[PDB]
Amino acid sequence: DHRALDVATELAKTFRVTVRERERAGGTPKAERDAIRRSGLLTLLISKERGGLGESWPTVYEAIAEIASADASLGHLFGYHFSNFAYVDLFASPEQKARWYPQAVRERWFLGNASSENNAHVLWRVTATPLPDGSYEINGTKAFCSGSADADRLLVFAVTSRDPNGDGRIVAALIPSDRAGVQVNGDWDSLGMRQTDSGSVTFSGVVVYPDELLGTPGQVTDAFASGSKPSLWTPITQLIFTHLYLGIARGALEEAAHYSRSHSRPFTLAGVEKATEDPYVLAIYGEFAAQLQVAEAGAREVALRVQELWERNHVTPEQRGQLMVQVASAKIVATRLVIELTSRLYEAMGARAAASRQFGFDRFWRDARTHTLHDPVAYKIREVGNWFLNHRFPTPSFYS
Amino acid sequence: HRALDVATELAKTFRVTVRERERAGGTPKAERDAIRRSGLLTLLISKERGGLGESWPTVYEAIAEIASADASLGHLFGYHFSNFAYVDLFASPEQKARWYPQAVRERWFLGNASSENNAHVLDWRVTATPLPDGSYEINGTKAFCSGSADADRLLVFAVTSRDPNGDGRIVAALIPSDRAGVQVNGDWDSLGMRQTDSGSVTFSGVVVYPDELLGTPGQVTDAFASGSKPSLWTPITQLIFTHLYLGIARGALEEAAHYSRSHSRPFTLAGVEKATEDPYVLAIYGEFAAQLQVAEAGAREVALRVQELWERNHVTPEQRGQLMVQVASAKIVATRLVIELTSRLYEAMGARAAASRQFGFDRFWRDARTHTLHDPVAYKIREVGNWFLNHRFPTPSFYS
Amino acid sequence: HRALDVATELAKTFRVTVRERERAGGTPKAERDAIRRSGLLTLLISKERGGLGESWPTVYEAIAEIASADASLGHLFGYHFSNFAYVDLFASPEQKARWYPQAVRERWFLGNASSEDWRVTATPLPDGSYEINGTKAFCSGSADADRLLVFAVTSRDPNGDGRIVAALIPSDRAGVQVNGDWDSLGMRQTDSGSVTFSGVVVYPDELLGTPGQVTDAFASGSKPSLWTPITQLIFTHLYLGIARGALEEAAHYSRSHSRPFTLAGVEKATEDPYVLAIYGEFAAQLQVAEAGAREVALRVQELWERNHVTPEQRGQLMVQVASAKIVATRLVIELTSRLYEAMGARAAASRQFGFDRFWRDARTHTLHDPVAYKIREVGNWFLNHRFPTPSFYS
Amino acid sequence: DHRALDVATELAKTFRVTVRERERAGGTPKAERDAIRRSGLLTLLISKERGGLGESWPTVYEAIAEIASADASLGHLFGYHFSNFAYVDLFASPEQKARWYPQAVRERWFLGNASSENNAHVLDWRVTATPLPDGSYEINGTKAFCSGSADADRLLVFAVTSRDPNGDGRIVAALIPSDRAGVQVNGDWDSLGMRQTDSGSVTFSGVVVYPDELLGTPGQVTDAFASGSKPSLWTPITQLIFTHLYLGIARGALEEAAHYSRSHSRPFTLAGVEKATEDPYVLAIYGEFAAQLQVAEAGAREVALRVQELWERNHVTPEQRGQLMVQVASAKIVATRLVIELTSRLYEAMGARAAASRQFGFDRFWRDARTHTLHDPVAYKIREVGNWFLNHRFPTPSFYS
Ligand SMILES: Cc1cc2nc3c(=O)[nH]c(=O)nc-3n(C[C@H](O)[C@H](O)[C@H](O)COP(=O)(O)O)c2cc1C
Ligand SMILES: Cc1cc2nc3c(=O)[nH]c(=O)nc-3n(C[C@H](O)[C@H](O)[C@H](O)COP(=O)(O)O)c2cc1C
Ligand SMILES: Cc1cc2nc3c(=O)[nH]c(=O)nc-3n(C[C@H](O)[C@H](O)[C@H](O)COP(=O)(O)O)c2cc1C
Ligand SMILES: Cc1cc2nc3c(=O)[nH]c(=O)nc-3n(C[C@H](O)[C@H](O)[C@H](O)COP(=O)(O)O)c2cc1C
Ligand SMILES: c1ccc2[nH]ccc2c1
Ligand SMILES: c1ccc2[nH]ccc2c1
Repeated sequence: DHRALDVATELAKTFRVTVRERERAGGTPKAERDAIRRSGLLTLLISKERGGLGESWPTVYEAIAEIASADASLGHLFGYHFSNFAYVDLFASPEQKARWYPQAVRERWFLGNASSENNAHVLWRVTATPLPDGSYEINGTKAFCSGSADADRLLVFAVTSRDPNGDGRIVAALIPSDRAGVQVNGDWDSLGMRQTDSGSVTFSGVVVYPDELLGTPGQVTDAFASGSKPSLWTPITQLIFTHLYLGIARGALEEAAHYSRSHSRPFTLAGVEKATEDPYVLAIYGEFAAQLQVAEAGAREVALRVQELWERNHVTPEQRGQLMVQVASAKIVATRLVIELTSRLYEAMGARAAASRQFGFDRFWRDARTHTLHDPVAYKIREVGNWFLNHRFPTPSFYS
Repeated sequence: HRALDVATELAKTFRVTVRERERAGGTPKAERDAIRRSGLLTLLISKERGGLGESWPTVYEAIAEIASADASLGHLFGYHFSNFAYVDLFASPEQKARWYPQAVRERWFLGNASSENNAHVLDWRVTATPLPDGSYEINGTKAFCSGSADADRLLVFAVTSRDPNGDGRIVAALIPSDRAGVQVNGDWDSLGMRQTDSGSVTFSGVVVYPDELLGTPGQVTDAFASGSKPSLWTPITQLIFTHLYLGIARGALEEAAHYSRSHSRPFTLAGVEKATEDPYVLAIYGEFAAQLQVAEAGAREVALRVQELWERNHVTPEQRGQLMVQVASAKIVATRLVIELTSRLYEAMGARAAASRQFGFDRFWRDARTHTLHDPVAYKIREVGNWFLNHRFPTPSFYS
Repeated sequence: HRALDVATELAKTFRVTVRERERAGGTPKAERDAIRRSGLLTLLISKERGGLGESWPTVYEAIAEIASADASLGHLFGYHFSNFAYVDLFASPEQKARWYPQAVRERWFLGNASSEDWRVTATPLPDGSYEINGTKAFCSGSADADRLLVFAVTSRDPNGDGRIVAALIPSDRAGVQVNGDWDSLGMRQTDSGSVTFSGVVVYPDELLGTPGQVTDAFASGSKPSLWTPITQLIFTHLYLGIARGALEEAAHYSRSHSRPFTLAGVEKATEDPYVLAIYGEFAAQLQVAEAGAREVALRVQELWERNHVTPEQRGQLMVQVASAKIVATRLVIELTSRLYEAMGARAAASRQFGFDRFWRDARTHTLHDPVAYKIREVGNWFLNHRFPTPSFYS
Repeated sequence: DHRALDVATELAKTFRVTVRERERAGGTPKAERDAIRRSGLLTLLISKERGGLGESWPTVYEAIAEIASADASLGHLFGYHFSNFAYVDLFASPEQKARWYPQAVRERWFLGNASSENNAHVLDWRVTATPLPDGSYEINGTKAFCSGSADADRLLVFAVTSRDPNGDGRIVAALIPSDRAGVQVNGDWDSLGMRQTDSGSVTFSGVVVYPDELLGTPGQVTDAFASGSKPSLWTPITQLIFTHLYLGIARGALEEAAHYSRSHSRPFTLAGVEKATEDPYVLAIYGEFAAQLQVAEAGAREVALRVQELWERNHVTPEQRGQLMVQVASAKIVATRLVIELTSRLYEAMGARAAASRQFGFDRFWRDARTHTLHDPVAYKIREVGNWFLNHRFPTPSFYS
């Protein structure tokens, strides 16, 4: 059954037509987000009984990469939707799934999030203060709120305060984006990933109801520290990022090759008759396509392990740690590959590819160079080294 | 996992003695006999013919496992399966019905006499002269005859000469290594792969009987030029090499880390208290370990595709060509990785890992540096680039 | 050291405004006039003819300093000296006695209309003038140019078609149309669009040598073939200058804006071991590349002053220049992209930081001619003792 | 004239003829050390008065690189002689120089050293200097990595004071005869590469060191380095010696590969190549590496000239010394990466028979480079350059920075 991927391929073909002009303007890709809504693919992981497509993580990852190859901002928004959905699905009650998932199919929910902040260090000042009847009031500003614009629901994270049952506990809630007191600020103006709407969101006395809470306050800390099933969220999400990088890489390589076939001039001073026969043009394409073939094959194999563990009732700390090691290794390789490829392929195309800004090939490097900084690859490398040398699995967190 | 556990236990024994054995060079007779007794030489022979009925994924994992311990034994074992692949793809069912039970019962370890030391690799001078009964007489000298010592049979290639039906056609045969006129010269003295017995073999009036011939004269050339199933021999064999390189990489990385945990000193000049906590030491293991995880995951996917096509009655040129591209890609990546890693890991261990020659860690680089030159990775890179850029599959041959 | 101080002060003023100017593209007229007022366009004109009587080492260092502040102004400045070098190597002493004092008095900033089977023809007229027709591409510095160095191929010529002629002409000569069609990834203010020649008359006292003389000089490896190594080392210094500017600009950001990765236990970004390793690797390569380029620049000056140059001397210089360009190309391309990893996501999240200018400028200009063939040329020399075949690119 | 460099070039020619067979055996290259003695080059930095050659550091560095290109062990022994000489010259008294330097010319001294130890880390020194009467010291303990300790006319030796009323833990250095009673050169050097540098252990049992053999007072070196006084030049001088070893090895390896490619490599006729020397990828490998080598070598010449300029100054500021160390460290980083990559990757330009035939011996270049580049970790040289560039902090002077 290749139907969902055919749908994703068609969406990607449509986005390529206009990505050049859209990403320059920046702002919100409303018409494209609506196309994704009409496609149904946002419901890939909702069971058919709940109205969804009942598909699997390997299908999701393939779709992410295909869309990302055409438009990295739409690939990112799509992918982050599934990170948000993964978190919801790992913590939602049976009651929450029974009503939210049919509603997500019917209202075509495209999820956004508000998690990170811009404080002195990456570790939170957005507060959740208890109310009567079990409610909480959210106050503060979040940064890098990907897909916060035109989101139907926001996955929001806060830390308890003035809480008789414990301060500093992490609350997560799934709330309407138009809930009173929620202000999406629209201040995203980035080198690349220009249509991800990853600006700031301000919360002024925003009410969260108990039926919107994803677990009890602090449950995510307990689930991660114990390697409970929700600790799969991080390898899942980091593998989503990996697939954005491989998709950008593939898109840049294909776009460059089409330029070389149709536009490059041979370096006829050295007796080359066509650029596509030049030994150094061929070596550049061979070196990068070969690394891409291995990385994609490896990413498929890790995607299948995500699915296998996703279906288990219990995942051991060793199973989760090994997956996280495999995922981090994939992200490392994909980061280096995409950053190098999107810059060096100009050398296979020639000066005219840069002399006309409107050709727009630099979008691939700008998108990859922006996103690959999401968290430092130097510390993903350290985690894999600490694992290999010292037999220490990474400590489960939002980042590892 | 039975077969793989046997391979692991063999490797563990080989590790104890490889340092002393490979200095001397020469034939690792005791270790070859232990491989004979293991049964693993029969991995791909069907259970009906007395073999293990196993698959290429298992063979590839066993090759890498043995090579991680002793690269020469891994090579001999791996090349045995390249020789077996050729016999299987070209021999008649009647031949295999006789040979394969005999190979089980007599514990056959196959060697080959194929390449030559002439002006270029596309220039064979070992000749097959047709005799009236359908026999041939082989004359000339072969080079790089891996596993030619202590071999139960040699896979021999020659070109027809004095042939009224056409000179220059390639014939292949499977013959006893002690047949009259066969002289294994024992002149292998190399930088690495020191116990592969890849010396020269001289044929003086060597008779080949019709029931020892593999196909008809020039049939292998016809199969290559057609991209038909017997041309799978090359991607199969090139993926064997790939697994040697991944196995050496993994062995070198594990041996380095044992030294780093046990013997490396902290660089207290800079405030480090434990070498295993040094950030640059950790970054070296992390970078190489990550690349190895991705390469090993991708290699497993290509190994499954080898098994799929291996089981088909007919293979198209597009199936074979796509597989060869995937193999070539894995070989490029594995080559770069093992060459870099076996040299750079010294930087994670310190000067005394090199100042004490008897630690012997340079064996990994010597073995990898020798074997990776088998055929030029620059032209594997070209082949992948010519495919990606120009949609041309590699021209099938003994190398591509 | 005065010339270099003047260049340093020019560069300081250029850094204030480059971020806003380069976005707009077009012609940096005010900055070109500041260069005119500095006197530095006359660095290589002898004091006898009213210039500064300075050396190629000073010129190269000045180019790299200006480039580190504004790569387009560094390129325009550098190319001026490529154009000047061509004039000096092919002009008659009588031509120089007129042109160079005029260049000083009128503060000439030279431009180029050479690159484009040449579509720009020179048809001989009976007096020895030539009529030029066609459109040139990549005419760097073609706007606001006091003179253009122009190349064309003879056509309808009893004395031989396909011979290269070169001339130095006014940019407002009748029939010259500078098109302003330059909208590029980087080098955005170099005015490297096209120039259209419609029946443009070039007079005999404007011609540089005789038709085909530049080809014969290349084939001879004689002194005028120095033009290529000279110009390729100009490019090298553009790349070194961009490298240095990017590194210093990144470091400023790291000191002022980078957050530490507290989840690793890091207290300060400037103490992060991996941040420090990025700056160390790139700063170390940059030091060596800069030191090596100073030595090649001294050799340019040595041969520049000779009456005669052998093909061996020229070929050895070209190999040294090619080597420096190769190292400088790899360095600037890798550095301008990887330094983001030392600064953090917010350096890319805020487009207005504008750090991507360094990569865009370097990524654009390094494509001028393919570094893969500079590598082949050095390898063919080392392995086969064959010098590069002289051309406009080697 | 180029007389001294001509002498070095002729020495290196002769060493090349026999290095392949000599380094296999390891042990002491006595005959070659004697040829260096007869050459007079060990006196390069002794004034023409005192009988030396009155030459400069740039000449020294060029000779080191030239000899190293032919025989890395002899290049190392030669370069380390000048590191030892530099330390002596920076700390010796005027009467010590008046006696030692003519004696070094007369007796053709080839210096070695016994400095490092094999304890828990490189700061953990346990070879002790215990006071004797009349200002002498007794040395006890074992040193490791004692380069040139065999066949040495004098050993430069380092110890830490113990049971010393004038203060314990102070570093003393002395220049002593290698056959003084109680010095035992152990002959246990058996290395991957640098196999003829005699960098094994030396054991000191009751060895007497006299006051006129002490190089400054105990602890003077700590003050001179910490303060950036003139002796703090010893480290950039010596690290630049290491840099020229790597560039010498790189050049010798590149030239040996090119000889093999021209005469033994086969064309990959499968792809239509008729001559390996016209193969586009063979040419790219030689071009990449020759290009980086030219730039590294040109750069090294500039830094060598700066060494000479500061060597001649009466006082060097911390900023001048720190700039020099950063330039030296930069040169060493680039040269380290270059030699390690080149000596491995050039096999790809040569072909499989270059590895298949052990006796070709090309792996010597990698073995020598891979061994010596580990002397001190390049990762911390990189960190030191980065700390300077980002934080404007010069390296803290030490025996390594
Ligand atoms: C080939 C070689 C020669 C050396 N020669 C000396 C020497 O002459 N004097 C000295 O103090 N250290 C010498 N060293 C050692 C370094 O100063 C340092 O002690 C050593 O490289 C650190 O070892 P480790 O990284 O295993 O901990 C030498 C090291 C090598 C590899
Ligand atoms: C920024 C830039 C400036 C250039 N300036 C000049 C110039 O002033 N004069 C000239 O003859 N060529 C100039 N070129 C010409 C390059 O040689 C040419 O664009 C390149 O070789 C074409 O590569 P392609 O045909 O594969 O696209 C310039 C190129 C670039 C990228
Ligand atoms: C393109 C982009 C999208 C991001 N999206 C999210 C997001 O959806 N949710 C989130 O919590 N953080 C998001 N982040 C934040 C990063 O995880 C992290 O906060 C940031 O890289 C820190 O910046 P620094 O390295 O300068 O300190 C995003 C970052 C980037 C660059
Ligand atoms: C360690 C090693 C083992 C080899 N074993 C075989 C072999 O068993 N059969 C064969 O036909 N060629 C073998 N080869 C040789 C390659 O097929 C090929 O002939 C090689 O490229 C030598 O050529 P070169 O020196 O020109 O690069 C081997 C090569 C090496 C380095
Ligand atoms: C190259 C050519 C022919 C061969 N037969 C077995 C191996 C092998 C390698
Ligand atoms: C550390 C201490 C003293 C030394 N003398 C020569 C090298 C060296 C290293």
